[PDB]
Amino acid sequence: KTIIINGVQFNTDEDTTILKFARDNNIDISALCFLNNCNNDINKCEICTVEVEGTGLVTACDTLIEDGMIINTNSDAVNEKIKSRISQLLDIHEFKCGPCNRRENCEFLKLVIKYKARASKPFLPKDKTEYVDERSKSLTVDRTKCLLCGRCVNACGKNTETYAMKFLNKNGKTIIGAEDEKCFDDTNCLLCGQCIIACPVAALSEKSHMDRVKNALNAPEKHVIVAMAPSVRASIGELFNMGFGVDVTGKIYTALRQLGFDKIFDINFGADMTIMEEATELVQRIENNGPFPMFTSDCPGWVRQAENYYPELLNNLSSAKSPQQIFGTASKTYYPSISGLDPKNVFTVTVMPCTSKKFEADRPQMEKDGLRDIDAVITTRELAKMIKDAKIPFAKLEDSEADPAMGEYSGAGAIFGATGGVMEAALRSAKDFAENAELEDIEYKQVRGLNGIKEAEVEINNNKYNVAVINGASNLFKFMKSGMINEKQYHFIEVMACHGGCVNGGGQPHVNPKDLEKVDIKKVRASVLYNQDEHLSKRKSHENTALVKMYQNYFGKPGEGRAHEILHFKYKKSAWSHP
Ligand code: 402
Ligand code: SF4
Ligand code: SF4
Ligand code: SF4
Ligand code: SF4
Ligand code: FES
Ligand SMILES: [Mg+2]
Ligand SMILES: [Mg+2]
Repeated sequence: KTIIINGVQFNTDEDTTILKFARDNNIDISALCFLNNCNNDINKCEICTVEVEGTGLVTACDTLIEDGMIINTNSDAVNEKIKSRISQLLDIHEFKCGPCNRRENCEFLKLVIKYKARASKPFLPKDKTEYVDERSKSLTVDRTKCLLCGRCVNACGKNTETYAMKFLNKNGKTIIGAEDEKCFDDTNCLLCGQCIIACPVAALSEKSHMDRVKNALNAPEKHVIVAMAPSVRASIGELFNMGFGVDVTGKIYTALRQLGFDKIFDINFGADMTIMEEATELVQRIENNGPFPMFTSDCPGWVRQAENYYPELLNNLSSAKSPQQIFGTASKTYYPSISGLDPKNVFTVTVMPCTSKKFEADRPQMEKDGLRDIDAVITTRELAKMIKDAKIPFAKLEDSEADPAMGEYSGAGAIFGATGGVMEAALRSAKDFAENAELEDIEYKQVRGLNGIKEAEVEINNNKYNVAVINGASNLFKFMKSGMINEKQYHFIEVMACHGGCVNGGGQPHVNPKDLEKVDIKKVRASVLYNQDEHLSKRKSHENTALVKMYQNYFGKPGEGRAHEILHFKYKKSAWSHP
């Protein structure tokens, strides 16, 4: 097939779209609603408009190339069509970039600038109350910014297959939202925030916890603890023009101190706690010959998936709390016992690449004696803004260290952020626990990587066991519906709602679509974590010295006693009822 684009002749064999073909040959074509290899098929944005001689204006993003095509991507007719579309989008868009949360990295703004489009009449609604939905504990919607591009709808379908994000007909007009315009929390929604990640504007955002955090630091009698997730140190640098795959761990500790936090800890410590409890439980089940399989319980998106679609699996979940909640429980119990602080005055803040983490934190029973495990959860994005609002020169900061007591971590805890991380981490301890040995070879590369469903046979104390890593919520549905769960007897299964693991969470920095093709964001972010694991001296959660002292002096033996009493959490299926 022979193609000519802007006068340049091409003789290729590729079967693909005009748009794909163009980008592969450094030919510029704008796009808006095209993402994840799909566009808005019932309301095409037409930003990708090109002209095919002998046919007219077409959409490049979903039109295949064809021998004999003469294509003009930059004619006046093309640009005025594109300009017209952007102008009409402006007609329903509160174009006030000043206090906007996507103002530094908005796709729509870049399009408005590129084509110099203006609205026929600006959209300045008086009362945004009717446009804003902040009911949810994890997500919020601002429909003054919504372009109706359907990227959230498509991403939810592709990433989770729940189709929790829908087009709705509100009073005769089209919006996006949850089923019957309910609060997402009350629907089958996983609160994974993959919809936010797909959004080209500030229409979708996390539920802000920043006021919680600010009030706590300004409150005289509050002792504010902060602890970031594995993934944060591997990605927050992106929002400070530092590039991708940059370890900024030390800079973060410094930034957090300058922000005024009273204690600097780390969720990787909690991750090591989770392994202590979860490896112990697995070994218990190995020698009780069940119940099998045990599922991980550290992903609140997956927890909600189970609660909403597979409640019969709830009893198979590990009782161990997530690194966030298990750290939190210790922060109100253990940490006062070694600091002299009144438990009531402790305010525990986590930094997460996750929106679902907010819902997990505000679960009614995630507390004891009136004290929440976790009082506030801010996303990676929220922390970035916080650092910028404080005008802290992040890229120029010098490295500091976390406070040891609940800040030290092993290599096992560090790789939690990647898909298969919990699996590898857990196996390192469980094998040592069951074999009563200090084992040399601890790398389980078979459970790593971006394959959606990953399996492996492991041999623990002279017995072969089957494990599986489920990489993404859509892949959970696949694994269960396809009957893969019954093809063999699995013993330990990891499930992460976000493909790639937490490094690809809904609270992570947005990445521009062109950069997404440019850089494998899931593997590059996770590489930071694995590199830490490789160069840490302690690579097993039970070799965490600060953790070992904690169990020795306070909790005792994991899996039983006081440790099982307050560090665990069990999910309950609803009893049978009609109707
Ligand atoms: N809690 C917890 Fe986890 C840990 O440690 C984070 O903390 Fe994750 C990350 N990064 C997130 O958010 S959650 C599911 N387990 C994998 S990693
Ligand atoms: S969504 Fe983008 S274009 Fe709209 S106000 Fe925010 S930054 Fe500006
Ligand atoms: S939070 Fe996740 S499950 Fe809910 S609508 Fe968004 S993408 Fe779908
Ligand atoms: S919420 Fe964002 S991604 Fe979804 S339709 Fe509106 S602008 Fe597009
Ligand atoms: S994979 Fe990580 S970021 Fe995504 S929903 Fe689960 S815990 Fe949250
Ligand atoms: S990007 Fe092609 S129609 Fe939207
Ligand atoms: Mg399509
Ligand atoms: Mg304070």
